[PDB]
Amino acid sequence: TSSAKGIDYDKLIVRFGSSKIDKELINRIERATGQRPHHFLRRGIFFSHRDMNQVLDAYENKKPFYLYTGRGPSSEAMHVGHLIPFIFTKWLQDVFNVPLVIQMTDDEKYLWKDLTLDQAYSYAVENAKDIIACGFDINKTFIFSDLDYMGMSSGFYKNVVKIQKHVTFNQVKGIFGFTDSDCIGKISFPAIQAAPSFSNSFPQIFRDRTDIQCLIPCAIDQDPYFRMTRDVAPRIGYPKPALLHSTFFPALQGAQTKMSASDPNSSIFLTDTAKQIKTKVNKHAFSGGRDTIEEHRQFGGNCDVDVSFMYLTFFLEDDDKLEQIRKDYTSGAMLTGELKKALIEVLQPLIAEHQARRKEVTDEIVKEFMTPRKLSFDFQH
Amino acid sequence: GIDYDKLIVRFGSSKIDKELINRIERATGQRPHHFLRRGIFFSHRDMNQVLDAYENKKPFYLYTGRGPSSEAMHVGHLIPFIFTKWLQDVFNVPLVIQMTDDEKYLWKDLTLDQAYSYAVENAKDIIACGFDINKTFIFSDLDYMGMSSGFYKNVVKIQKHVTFNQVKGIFGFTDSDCIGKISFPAIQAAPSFSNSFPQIFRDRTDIQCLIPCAIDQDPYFRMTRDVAPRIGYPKPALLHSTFFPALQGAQTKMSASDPNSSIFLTDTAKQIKTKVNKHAFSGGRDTIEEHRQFGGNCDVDVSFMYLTFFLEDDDKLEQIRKDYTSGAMLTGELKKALIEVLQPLIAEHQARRKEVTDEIVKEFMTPRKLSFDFQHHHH
Ligand SMILES: N[C@@H](Cc1c[nH]c2ccccc12)C(=O)O
Ligand SMILES: N[C@@H](Cc1c[nH]c2ccccc12)C(=O)O
Repeated sequence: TSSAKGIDYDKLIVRFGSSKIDKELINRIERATGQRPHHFLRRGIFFSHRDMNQVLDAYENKKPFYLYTGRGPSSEAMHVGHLIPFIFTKWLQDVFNVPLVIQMTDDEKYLWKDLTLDQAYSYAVENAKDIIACGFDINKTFIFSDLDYMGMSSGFYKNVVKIQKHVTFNQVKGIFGFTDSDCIGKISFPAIQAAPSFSNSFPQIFRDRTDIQCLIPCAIDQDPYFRMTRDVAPRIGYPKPALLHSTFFPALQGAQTKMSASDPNSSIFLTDTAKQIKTKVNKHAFSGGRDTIEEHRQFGGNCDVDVSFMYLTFFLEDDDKLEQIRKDYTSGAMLTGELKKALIEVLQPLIAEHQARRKEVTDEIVKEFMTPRKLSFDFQH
Repeated sequence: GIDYDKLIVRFGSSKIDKELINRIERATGQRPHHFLRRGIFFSHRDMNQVLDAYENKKPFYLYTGRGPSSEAMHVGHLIPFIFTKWLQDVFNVPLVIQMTDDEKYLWKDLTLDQAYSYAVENAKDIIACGFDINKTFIFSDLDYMGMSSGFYKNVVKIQKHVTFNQVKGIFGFTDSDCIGKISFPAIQAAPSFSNSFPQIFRDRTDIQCLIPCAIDQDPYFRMTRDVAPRIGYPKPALLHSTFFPALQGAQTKMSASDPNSSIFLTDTAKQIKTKVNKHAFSGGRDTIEEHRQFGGNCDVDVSFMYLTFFLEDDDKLEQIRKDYTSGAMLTGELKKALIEVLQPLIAEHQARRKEVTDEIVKEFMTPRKLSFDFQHHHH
């Protein structure tokens, strides 16, 4: 919350009622897939879950399940922090090889921000290109805009209504903190976000089928929506969706805040130039190192609060190379200046690569991803 | 019953006077409908705008709806539809009829399927009133919301401009109601704007809307009129109807959940006769002597009120009003008259409802272009 080393996610798990992703669960995931678990799991980035056990049972018993995650398109400007969940979702889809549903809440943002319907919709379609740039299989993923899809689904709105009937205003005032002063749109929005947790909201993909297990990978701050969804699921004859939580991507200023596009000073946008990335890291990445280089060589740095090192934790694939850096920074063998330099050498190509991928997705490609249709996945209807 | 003059002032609407009725006559070339001549449709909002438009040859459309609470519809439910069908013929305009299955699902102990099915059934009776299938689109919220490129978009726009406080004070909602109810008002509001029916008005957003309804639906539209400007749409005009009397009296409340509360559209010749005689509150005197001397009271006699809604011939209605008030006519003879009017009415409606085939209902509920052409150009 205010700790320089970030939030206490063990306390968070507790006051959230979720369960920790332990060694046991990570080994099971490895066993079930025969693949080495993604570094987000190995390193505690995706630290919490809800019913991942069930998802695994289903997967091992050849039962089907699908992925569902989303994005609030509040702007054309996305940052590196926004990529975490998507990066992991793309891994989950390749590893388990299941269909994916990605909700673009353009209506949410229209409701909450000073935006035009076309703006909101435009940001959804633009952000979709960035999501497509993460590598999702065009034949296994449906990226939809709430504004468009609501009007071209024989089952989506039906579920929204079912959910709306089972969630009182008091409940959402408690869960999300709404007040008598908010517009009725905001008050009923949670149902829109919950609805995609149920397979029959996507007839063109699951056609009336209502049992497919849903797995929702998302940043921990989205949990309240699905904590609510899980309570209503049984009440309306549907299965509870499973969750896989991720920690907040640290703001440049320090781990006590998540990177927020609101404050561009804390973000590294996917549209920043190599130069801008370098100067943002060098000038703004909070350092766990010592004040003078002499003191650094003598006492060493503190990785637990160093933002530059935390970023490496998310983007440096190689486990061994990261460890050297950790040890060398801690022993003072590596100066924060060199740590910084190392991070910049990881992000510049990360972001430049992403821009290259994004430039590749043409109007025709986006349109297809956003067209409801069968996802070359056969279900025992 | 209720003093509708004090209602007009409270609600801040306008009384339908003779000028307005004469104007409607001139604009339509028809004799104004008896509901109009007899004050059944007594209040309005902007009806003059609608007339200015029609006179200047601009277009306008009709919007009304039905809450499918049950498969059981009674004579009082037809009032706004009988009138609306008249307005459609007389002005010759496209009509949109909203079946709020979602509202009933939210408010009642029903399943989505039931609410929906009730909407389809009720739609049969609505079609039985004789609406032109080339000029009217009847839709289920549950279905249309899911296949319209403009309906949901308008709901969201409306939802952004109405706070919980607002609907709390208007509909009396509480922190305890479900979130579906808190936002439903926006759904009843949406069809007030033409671009909610892109298929029928070719994406026009400036088409004048006329909403004929029972005075108790006004709140939904006072709200709608309030937001219309805030989202660049013209506000809808209204024509209010009085409450239909409950058999037990113009004081008590009626319901589809009370077979003797009114005369249901499925009743037999015998049941109609039985109901009127046994349950129609009488404005007659306690004894025949008092009746002959001081006469009956038509202002509290439910049977007479009924005749006011269904007896077409003005002169005969007056002869009965006169004879009952003079005591010349006993309440038993009055009852007799009402029954001769109601039996053929329900009988005929039941006959036309049987002519409503599943494909007819489907065509009516199928979003499509109606037999009207609207142009919209922009480069
Ligand atoms: N509401 C989230 C986006 C979202 C919608 N559905 C989701 C499911 C999983 C994760 C995120 C989402 C936001 O504002 O960012
Ligand atoms: N809500 C009204 C039905 C309705 C919906 N839209 C309307 C428009 C005009 C008049 C009535 C309606 C009811 O419960 O009966």
